Amino acid sequence: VKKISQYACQRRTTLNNYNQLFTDALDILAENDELRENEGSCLAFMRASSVLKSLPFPITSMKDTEGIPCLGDKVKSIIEGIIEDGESSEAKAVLNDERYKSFKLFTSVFGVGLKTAEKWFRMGFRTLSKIQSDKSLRFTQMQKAGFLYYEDLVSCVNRPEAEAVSMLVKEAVVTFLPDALVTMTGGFRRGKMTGHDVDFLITSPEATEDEEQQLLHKVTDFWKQQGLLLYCDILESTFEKFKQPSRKVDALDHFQKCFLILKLDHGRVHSGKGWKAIRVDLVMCPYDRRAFALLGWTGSRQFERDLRRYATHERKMMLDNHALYDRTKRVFLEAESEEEIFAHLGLDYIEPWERNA
DNA sequence: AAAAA
DNA sequence: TTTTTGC
DNA sequence: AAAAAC
Ligand SMILES: Nc1ccn([C@H]2CC[C@@H](COP(=O)(O)OP(=O)(O)OP(=O)(O)O)O2)c(=O)n1
Ligand SMILES: Nc1ccn([C@H]2CC[C@@H](COP(=O)(O)OP(=O)(O)OP(=O)(O)O)O2)c(=O)n1
Ligand SMILES: [Mg+2]
Ligand SMILES: [Mg+2]
Ligand code: NA
Repeated sequence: VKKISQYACQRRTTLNNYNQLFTDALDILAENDELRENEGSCLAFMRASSVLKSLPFPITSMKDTEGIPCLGDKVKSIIEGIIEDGESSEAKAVLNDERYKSFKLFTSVFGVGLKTAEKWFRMGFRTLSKIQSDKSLRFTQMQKAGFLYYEDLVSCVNRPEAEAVSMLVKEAVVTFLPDALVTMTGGFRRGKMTGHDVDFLITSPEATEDEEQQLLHKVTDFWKQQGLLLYCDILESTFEKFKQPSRKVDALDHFQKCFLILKLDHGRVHSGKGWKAIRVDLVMCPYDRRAFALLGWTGSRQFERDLRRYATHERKMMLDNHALYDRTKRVFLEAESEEEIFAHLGLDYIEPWERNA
């Protein structure tokens, strides 16, 4: 009776996936299209996987797919094949493809993305040992850290580790800004038990322009003094309070942020070398943009993209990590909470643990 | 690859 | 049919 | 440079 929306921001997606046999296959097919730079086919498989993740029951026949959006003929053929013998011949062919295998392996290194992975593949590299020992290749500072702490970074961060990191971040931050509000964002805020990193949003209601700018520098210098800072890259803010919206933009938000690798001592974890390398991201935003930043950094990636797609196509609004603009009313819409952003968009509030699209 | 214009 | 798909 | 980092 209730029609499933094509938008992830109009669906409740918890971590209880009843269709993992279908979505694991669709995620592999999407990933292969991402590698082949086939953006359209990639996004169609990501949308199909996302909608099946929201279902409160497992698909057991083709009749069960009736009325479900984002499931076209190609996707229904994949579902039919999995119903047939419990396997996807299409996803199995991708898992055995040499280009696909190399891309997964090379991009598993921190500092290596799609372009460097494609370059190494076309050069004839197939293993990380052959890449690392090559005398002609030159590695970025990020890739050097990626190879040095590879085993720790490839093993994902669990909840006791994320909590131990949260304690470290909070206690370092409130030492320099006692009124600062520190929120863990990303997957762990959505209820995940694991993650590739631990993300935090930091904001302060009373800090000055200089205090706000200096906090990430003070906190990382403090960790450097303790020999806990394994990698650090601080990106200064390019945030402009009244910036013009534009629907053609690239990647990262304009807030001050830092991409870190921290040394997490085993003694700090309440669950070898005695420590684990952990990827940590810290974002500092101005107090009045805290709701937009929290919403953008909570994710999931599919939830964020459908929020923006819904704002554009259904409400003639422009949304990003800093603001919400109404093109008809010609006004920016302010918000003190995520709930107020959802209400401006005319969406029922979706809890963070329901944003696992 | 799917759905809207 | 052509356009859009977060950004 | 691009590419990487979300
Ligand atoms: N293409 C992307 C990548 C990230 N994000 C946002 C939403 C999630 C947040 C953090 O990025 P990740 O750390 O990659 O997300 P994750 O949800 O925390 O997943 P993981 O569990 O792997 O750390 O940034 C986004 O909107 N779009
Ligand atoms: N137009 C250009 C300029 C440079 N490069 C490539 C080849 C060398 C590589 C060097 O990056 P640098 O920033 O010059 O390297 P680095 O200074 O030696 O040190 P780091 O480890 O911090 O990256 O970039 C390129 O492809 N096209
Ligand atoms: Mg994360
Ligand atoms: Mg992150
Ligand atoms: Na990578």
